[PDB]
Amino acid sequence: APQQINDIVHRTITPLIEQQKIPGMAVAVIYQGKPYYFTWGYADIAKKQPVTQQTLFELGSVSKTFTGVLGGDAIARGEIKLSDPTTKYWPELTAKQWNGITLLHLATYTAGGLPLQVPDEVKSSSDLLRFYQNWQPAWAPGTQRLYANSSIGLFGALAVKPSGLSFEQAMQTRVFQPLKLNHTWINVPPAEEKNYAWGYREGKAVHVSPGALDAEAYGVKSTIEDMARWVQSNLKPLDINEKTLQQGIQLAQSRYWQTGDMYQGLGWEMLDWPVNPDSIINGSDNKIALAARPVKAITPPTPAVRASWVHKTGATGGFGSYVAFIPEKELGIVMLANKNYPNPARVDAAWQILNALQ
Ligand SMILES: O=C(O)[C@@H]1CCCC[C@@H]1c1n[nH]c(=S)[nH]1
Ligand SMILES: O=C(O)[C@@H]1CCCC[C@@H]1c1n[nH]c(=S)[nH]1
Repeated sequence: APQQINDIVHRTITPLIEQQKIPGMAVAVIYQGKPYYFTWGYADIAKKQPVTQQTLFELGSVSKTFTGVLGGDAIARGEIKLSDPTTKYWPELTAKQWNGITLLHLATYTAGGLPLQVPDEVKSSSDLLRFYQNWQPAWAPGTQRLYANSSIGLFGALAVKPSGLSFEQAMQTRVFQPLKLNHTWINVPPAEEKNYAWGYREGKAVHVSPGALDAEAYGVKSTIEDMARWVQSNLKPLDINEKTLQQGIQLAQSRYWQTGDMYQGLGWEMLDWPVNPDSIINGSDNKIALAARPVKAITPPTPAVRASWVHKTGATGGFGSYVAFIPEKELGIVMLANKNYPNPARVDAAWQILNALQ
């Protein structure tokens, strides 16, 4: 890499790893559309396995960007519409609170207070139907945003229904394969387990637990190389040869709602560039990011604005990730770690790096 990228990356990440006691880390910078990789520390402490460009990390909620793009692709295919009622795709959802709740609402966390977490007790499709039927909204549809795995998780599950494919098969065939993300998995195969990093929580080695709607909301594992490729595809969707996927990426970066200075897309969240770093850094803290906030509808939604800071934080019990890019500048970053450390520390590191290279 050029010495400039090398120096800002190392001057930013070394202190971060030290301060946050991160066991292992991988970073990709996309600069003028080209990837540069960096690795530190351990994928497995006990077995002394280093982090490499082939190490798989749990993306956690960064998975929602894939779910948003898969959904966008389904729209482009004419299989679903964001304006469709939820009940169109799940007829057994007959409780009257679901009247007026559309796939847009589910995708953008504005259904009216669907919970952050699907309860642990909810396993089967039966359990799930019962859970959503009994769910009582706090607000009317399209009035407040409350970030929720049970919202976009349901979107993902319903969005692939017309295709006839499982969510995994839909994602593999329609997103991972076309984009050559050949080391990106919802379920890590035995052949790839050698590369699967351990997560670390209070010093214990942990992997993500199975849960309802896990694949759709937080279930993707990937390498720094594939994630750089994911950023490149979202930076430059017009280079993608599959028409519906190209279109779906653009729909995921459309601005559907505004709260404060952030805009909600499908998975992705966006701010106008130039951004105020205090807004993204402080905004990434869960005191704001998980808070219930009123939303203003963008009527109709704004197509993907090139002059945007487009990003997503993501965590599991043992992992902490961040992706951010600025289409206007052919510039982006992926930060993958096997500890869940505070979001603002991630966004601060990212902004220092990208601001320096912009
Ligand atoms: O990925 C995130 O950051 C989410 C936000 C908080 C609750 C649900 C998710 C979560 N992932 N890992 C843990 S712990 N929680
Ligand atoms: O347990 C949590 O805090 C989270 C539950 C929702 C997102 C995924 C996280 C997770 N599950 N198992 C491991 S490790 N992390």
